Amino acid sequence: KVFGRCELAAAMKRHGLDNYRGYSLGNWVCAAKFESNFNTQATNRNTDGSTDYGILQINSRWWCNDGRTPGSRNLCNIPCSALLSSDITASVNCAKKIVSDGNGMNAWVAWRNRCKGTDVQAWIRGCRL
Ligand code: NA
Repeated sequence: KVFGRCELAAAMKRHGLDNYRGYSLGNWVCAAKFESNFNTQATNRNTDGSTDYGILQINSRWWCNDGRTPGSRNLCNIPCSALLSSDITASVNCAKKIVSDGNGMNAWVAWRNRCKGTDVQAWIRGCRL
């Protein structure tokens, strides 16, 4: 599913991402924009042979099982395919674990490079939340 910006904002808020670990909703929407362009089905291969899955490009190196990332962990205890569903519940639950790991949203390199320090409130502008 390709979410609308305000559609994804509402879904993230419903699932308790708004101000989770102190990150405002706009941070999460900005991260999803640059990770996936709001596409739940987004997959990208990393140089290390790990793969990033779903709206928040969660990495098989640590967080989900895809069976093809040698030496990897599955800390969200989920198949990486569950991160591609039209229902973002699994992505959000796993994102809560990632952002709690000690480096906050710096875990998402595209958040650090493209959202951090910017006017992230713009991403929820005009949304009925
Ligand atoms: Na894994």
